[PDB]
Amino acid sequence: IKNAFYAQSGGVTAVINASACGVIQTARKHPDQIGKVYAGRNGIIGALKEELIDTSLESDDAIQALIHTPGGAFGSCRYKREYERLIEVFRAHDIGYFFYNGGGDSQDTAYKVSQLADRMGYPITCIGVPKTVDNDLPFTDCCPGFGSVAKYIATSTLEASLDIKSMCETSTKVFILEVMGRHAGWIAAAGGLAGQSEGEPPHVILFPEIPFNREKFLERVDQCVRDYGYCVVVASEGAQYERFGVAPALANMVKQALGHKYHWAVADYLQRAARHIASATDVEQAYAVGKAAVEMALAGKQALMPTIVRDQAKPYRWSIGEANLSEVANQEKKMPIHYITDNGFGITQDCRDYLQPLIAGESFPPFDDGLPRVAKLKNQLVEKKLRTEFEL
Amino acid sequence: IKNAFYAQSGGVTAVINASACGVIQTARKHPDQIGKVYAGRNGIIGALKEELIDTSLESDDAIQALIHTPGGAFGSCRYKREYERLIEVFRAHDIGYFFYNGGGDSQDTAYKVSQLADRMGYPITCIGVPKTVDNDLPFTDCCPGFGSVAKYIATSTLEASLDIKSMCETSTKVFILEVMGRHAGWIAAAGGLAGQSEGEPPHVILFPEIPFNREKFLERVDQCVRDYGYCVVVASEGAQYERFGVAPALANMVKQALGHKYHWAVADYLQRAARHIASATDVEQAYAVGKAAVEMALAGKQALMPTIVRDQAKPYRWSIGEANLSEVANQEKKMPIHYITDNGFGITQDCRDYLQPLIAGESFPPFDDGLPRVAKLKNQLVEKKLRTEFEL
Ligand code: NA
Ligand code: NA
Repeated sequence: IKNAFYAQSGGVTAVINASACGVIQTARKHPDQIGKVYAGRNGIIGALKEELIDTSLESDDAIQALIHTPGGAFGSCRYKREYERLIEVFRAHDIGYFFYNGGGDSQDTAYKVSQLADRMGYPITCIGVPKTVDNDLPFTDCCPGFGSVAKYIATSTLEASLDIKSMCETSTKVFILEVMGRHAGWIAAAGGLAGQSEGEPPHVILFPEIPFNREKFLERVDQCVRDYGYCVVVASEGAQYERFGVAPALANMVKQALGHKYHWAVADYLQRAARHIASATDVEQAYAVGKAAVEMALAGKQALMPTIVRDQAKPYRWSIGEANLSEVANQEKKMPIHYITDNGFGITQDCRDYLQPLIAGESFPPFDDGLPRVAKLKNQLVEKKLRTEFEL
Repeated sequence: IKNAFYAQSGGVTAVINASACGVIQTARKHPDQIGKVYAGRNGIIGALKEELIDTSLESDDAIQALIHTPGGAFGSCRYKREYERLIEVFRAHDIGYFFYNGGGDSQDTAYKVSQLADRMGYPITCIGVPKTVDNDLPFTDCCPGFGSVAKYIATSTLEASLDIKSMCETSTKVFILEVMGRHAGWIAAAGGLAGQSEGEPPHVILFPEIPFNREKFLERVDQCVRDYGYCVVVASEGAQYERFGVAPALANMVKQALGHKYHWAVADYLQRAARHIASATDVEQAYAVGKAAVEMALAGKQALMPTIVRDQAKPYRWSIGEANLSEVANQEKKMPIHYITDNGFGITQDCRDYLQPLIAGESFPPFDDGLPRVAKLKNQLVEKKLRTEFEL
C-alpha cells in the first residue's frame, strides 16, 4: 500500500493541472512513504479499465510544466462492482493512496471508496482535491479554477467595453457576452469587477439566481444606451425564468424591441482554458490543495478534502484547511442573494470584497515562439495485470 | 500651420492606441516644429463637427498609458464640402499636420485632403498611419493590429484544443471557433500556428478564399475525430461558397451528419481587444509607424503612409518604409493561395514563415488590482470657432 493514484474528474480547468503538479511534486518528496504516482487515463475510467499512467517516468521538468498548462494532462471524464473494481485494481498495483481531484460528485465517490476499502479489508487513504470553475463546492473560500475564469471574464469584459465605448456613437451600442454558469452566477458576477461605479461596464449582469424579467431588462439596456451611449451585458448560459444560445436571444430582444445595433460573443471553453491570464492566487491555491492532500495522507489523516480558508478579508490572507468528504456531497454552495444588487442586474459591494482578491496577481506561463509553453508528457501505461473489465 | 490633427478610423484595435502614443509622444519631442496635437473626437466626425480634443492637456503618464490600452482612446467611426469643411476647421485652428490612422479608405481620404489643401492655397502635410486587423493593406509587411489578433487566435486555439483533447473520449469531440475575417483569411490562418504537424490542432481552417465544400468538410472532420479522437475547426465569419453565425451552422452540419457532440465559441470583439496577450512585435510596430509619420512630416515629406518592411525573414528583422497614399487605395492585399494547403483546410509552410514572427514576444500591460491598467484621459475640447456644421 505504497503507490498512489491520482485522477481528474469533471470539466477540466486552466489550473487543474497545477493541482496535479502540487500533488505529484510533493509525493516525489517522500520516497520513503509513497512510491510511484499513477494517473488514471481519462479519469477513473482509467482505473476501471486498468489504464494506469506511470507518472514516475516523467522528468521533473515536464511535471513542473503542469502548473502553466491548461486542461487535464492525463485526461478526464464525466463518468459517475465499479467501486469493487476500483479496489481490485488499486491493491493489484499496491495503491494505498487515492487522490481524487474534482467537483462534488468526485468528493463523494472518493469517500465511498474509502468506506468499501475498509469493509473489504483494504484500507486506502482517500483525500479529495477541490476543483470547480462553478465555485459551488462547500466548506471552502473559493474553488480552484474559478479565480482564473473570473479574471478572464473581468478582463474580457473590460477590454470589449473599451472597444464598444470607442464607437458607440456611430456603430454598435449593445454588446452581449455569454459566459459559463448554469445554476450558479459566480462566473457572471466576476464580470462586474470590470466597472466599479454606476454607468460604467458591465451595465447588466444576468444571474441564473435572478429570474429574467424581459421588460426590466429591455428598459435597463435602453436606458443605458441613451445615458452612457452604449450598454454591455454579461449573461450566463443559465439565464432562466421560473432558459434563454443566450447571447443571440437577447440580442434579438434588444433589436426587435429597441432597434439598437448589437454584437455578441460566446467564450465557451475559452474562459476555462485561458491559462494565459490565469489568476496567480488561483494557480497558487490550485497547487497548495494538491500539496496539502498529499500531506494530510502522509500525516495518516483520512477521507478529507483540502480547503482554502480566508484568514483575512482585508489584505486578503489564506491557507489550507480540511473538510470531511462525507459531508461535501449533499451540500453545495449557493451564491448569497445579498451579493446581487436590488436592480437584479448588478454585483454588490459585499460581492466585490469576496471576489477581487481571488483574481489578484498574474501568473503568465512561459512563452515559446509566440505561444504559451505546454507540458508534453510521455503518459506511458503500466503493464496490465487483471483480466479486462467492461463499464456501464 | 503648426498644430497637428490626429484621428482614428474604422474598427479599433488592441494596439491602435499604441500608434496614437507613437505619434503623440514624438510630436511633443519637437515643440519648435509642432504645437498642440489635437485629436478628432470619434474620428474625422470630430473635425467635421469641430469637436477637437486638446491632447496637450494630457499628462505624459496618461499618454504613456496609451500603449497598453485597447480600443480608440479618442473614439473612432466608420464614416466615409466635407473635404472643404475639414480644411476650414484645420486652418481655423492652425493645423498644418494631418495624421490619419486607419485602413485603406482612410489613407485615400488623407491623400485627397492633401490635394484640396493645395488647391485651396492651404497646404497641410498629411501622413497616414496604417491600421488593420484584417491585414489587407498594401505596400507593407503586416498591418498594425493583426499581429496581436493572430497571437490571440493562435493562443485561444491552442488552449481550447488542449481542453477538448482532455475529454474527447467521453464528452465533446468537435470544437468550432469562429473568428473575424470577412473577405480575407489572414486571421483564420493565424489559428494554424497552434499546431505544427498533421493530426494536431487546428485540423480544419475555413478560409474565405476557399469555397466551402460541405462534403469535403464533413468528411475531414469525421476522419479526424476517429483518427485523433477529436477535431477543432477555426472558421472565419467569411466562410462562403461562390455565406455560412457560422459557428453554429457548421456545428449543426456535423451533428445531423456525423452525430458527434460539438461545442463552439464566437470571440467577436474579444479578439481585437485582447491587449492582455498582444504581440510585442505588433505593439512595437504600432508605435513605430506613429513615430515615423510624425518624422516624415518633420522632414517635410508629403502624402505618405509609413510601412513595415521585412529586412530579413530568417531571424525576422523589420523597419519603417514609405508608401504613396495616392496608390494605397485601389490596391489591396489579398492572401496568396500558395499559403493554403491543397486540402484547402490548412496553412502551408510559406504561411508559417510569414506569420510566426509577427506574433513574437509578449507585451503584457501593467496590471492594477487584478485587471489591466487603462489610459484615463481628460479628452477636453478646445473652444469652438466656426458656426456649426451638419453631416450626411
Ligand atoms: Na463538473
Ligand atoms: Na475598417
